[PDB]
Amino acid sequence: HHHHMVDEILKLKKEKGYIILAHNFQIPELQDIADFVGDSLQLARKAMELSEKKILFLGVDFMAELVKILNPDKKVIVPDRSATCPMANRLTPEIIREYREKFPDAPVVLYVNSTSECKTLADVICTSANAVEVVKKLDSSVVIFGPDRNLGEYVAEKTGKKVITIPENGHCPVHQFNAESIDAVRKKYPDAKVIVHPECPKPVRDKADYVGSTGQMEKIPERDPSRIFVIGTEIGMIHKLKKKFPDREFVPLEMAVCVNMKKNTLENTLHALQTESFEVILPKEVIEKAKKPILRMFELMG
Ligand SMILES: N=C(C(=O)O)[C@H](C[C@H](O)C=O)C(=O)O
Ligand code: SF4
Ligand SMILES: [Cl-]
Ligand SMILES: [Cl-]
Repeated sequence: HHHHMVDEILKLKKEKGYIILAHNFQIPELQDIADFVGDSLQLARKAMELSEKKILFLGVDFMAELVKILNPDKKVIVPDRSATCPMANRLTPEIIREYREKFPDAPVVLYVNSTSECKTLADVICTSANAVEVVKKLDSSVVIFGPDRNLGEYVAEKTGKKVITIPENGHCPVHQFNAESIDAVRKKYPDAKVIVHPECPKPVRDKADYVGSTGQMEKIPERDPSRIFVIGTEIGMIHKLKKKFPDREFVPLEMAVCVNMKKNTLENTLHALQTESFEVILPKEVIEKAKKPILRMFELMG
């Protein structure tokens, strides 16, 4: 059944020379057939190291495109071409240009969860792990930041800089946990450590033991010996964490599912390898323009 699809996927990936890259929010069945599972930038950087020239990418479109931007001569395919990030998609070129006009001395800092077109208009890209450091290192004490207001506000708190968030009410619906869920797990597991994403709202961040990216979450049990961790992010990370640390318990803060990440299935992944579709193609000019603020990020962090 799934053994058939899994076996055929493994067979076709080897036969056709594909490396499979899966985001942390993919279903467990897809994480387990991937060569590498990680966050968007981790995956794009990993691809840069590969001898293979064909990639099957399992995530959402801005991430596949990030891989393509940094690996332009590889064929990058995705099983569901509609898999997208609604938060990214709410920020537009028009809004970025309006805000640059109003605040022409403010660098435009765009979270990696952003469309590739929007990236072409950014001064620097950031990830949830490096946003604070990126913004600290910028000359300016004021920045334009999008598309996530929560991450922006977190960055403001940590840097003491003024962060002008765009678009209005930009947020990830998946990470809108209730702070009351933390109150409830504290009572239920008094010794658990609560780790939440910086995309979570402030009251959730402030009640957590740790705030971090998924990449940061998976490093925490290397330094914290706690038996139980409660996890405030998308449900896919539970599988990732439990696989890496089988000796610990990982409890979801709440059940939170990214419908777009769940568009990828064993069946459409198999179809993708059978047909070698759908190729992620960006105009040359988009790749060249979007590369500029990505390199600026690498420079700042180096
Ligand atoms: N912040 C992320 C993460 O995986 O921690 C995002 C992905 C996700 O869509 C955010 O909620 C990324 O991979 O860059
Ligand atoms: S979890 Fe949130 S930020 Fe990530 S792809 Fe889904 S809607 Fe976008
Ligand atoms: Cl390349
Ligand atoms: Cl600068």
